[PDB]
Amino acid sequence: TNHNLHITEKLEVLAKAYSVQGDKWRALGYAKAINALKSFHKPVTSYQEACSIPGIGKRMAEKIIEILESGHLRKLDHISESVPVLELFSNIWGAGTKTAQMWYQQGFRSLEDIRSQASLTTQQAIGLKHYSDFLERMPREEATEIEQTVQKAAQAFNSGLLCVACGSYRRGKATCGDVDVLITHPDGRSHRGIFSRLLDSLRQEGFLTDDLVSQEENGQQQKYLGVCRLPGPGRRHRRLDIIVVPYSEFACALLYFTGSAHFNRSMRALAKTKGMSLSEHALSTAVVRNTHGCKVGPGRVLPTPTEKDVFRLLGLPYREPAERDW
Repeated sequence: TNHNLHITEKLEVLAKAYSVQGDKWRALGYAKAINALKSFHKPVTSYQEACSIPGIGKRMAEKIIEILESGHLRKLDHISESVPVLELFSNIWGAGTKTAQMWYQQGFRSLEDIRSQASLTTQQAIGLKHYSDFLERMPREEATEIEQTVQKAAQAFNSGLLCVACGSYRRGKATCGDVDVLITHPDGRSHRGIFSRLLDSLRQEGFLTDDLVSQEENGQQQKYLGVCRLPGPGRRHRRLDIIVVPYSEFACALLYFTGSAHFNRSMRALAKTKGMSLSEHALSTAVVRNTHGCKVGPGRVLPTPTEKDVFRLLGLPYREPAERDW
């Protein structure tokens, strides 16, 4: 008998819907995930437990949780009618499963309905423009070419400027959903002002299309969200993120942006038990509290020059990005 009826029931609908859409590969991944779930003694309610199954990989575990976390209301319609549409809207950039139900709830079933009859975020409007391109994964070597382009344009301004690609790429995975490029300079002074100049040069050359998304400010860190396309025929749009950080925050920014999501989550948990807190900016000691829990002193920031220094302070043996997949 089947224990995980709450997951497979909605996975069967997703698998069927994807085969119809032509994505035969994903439909296979779901079918193999469905089989692994049925052949399990207990119901899965966690990410790690879902991931700790022979048939289920990392990307699949995230989808199960997303499905599991979505849940309710779930009042609307039926899974056969609702789930394929909810998945359809969810894959749009800048859209969540809750946002999807909102549109779905209003009475929207297709992207054209969203294109016209729905209020669009500036980020969401870009999503529809490059929907098919954003929906697919990119080869590793294409991401390698994206890292190189950003690097060459950035190194034009400053010779000592350093660009390192992160995310799925740095972990050595074969395919990447998006590309996150981290930029810094050894002295820690040069990196400033480069962020604005670099985007312009790339935008001028045609590498960046649909340029803007809020450019965000996180203290010293400067992040650009945008889409990019390589020169040449047969090229499709891809998401790019360019982050410029100082050299002091570089070690912790590297660790955070490299991933994985569950890895970082475990690192924060590990840091918390040792009286430290790991942010993307720096590794600092936890906020000092008395016995009763009253905050009596602020935590101080620890010097982490290299990525290895973070591991040593946490008393954890070094793990290379390939072993950070989790």
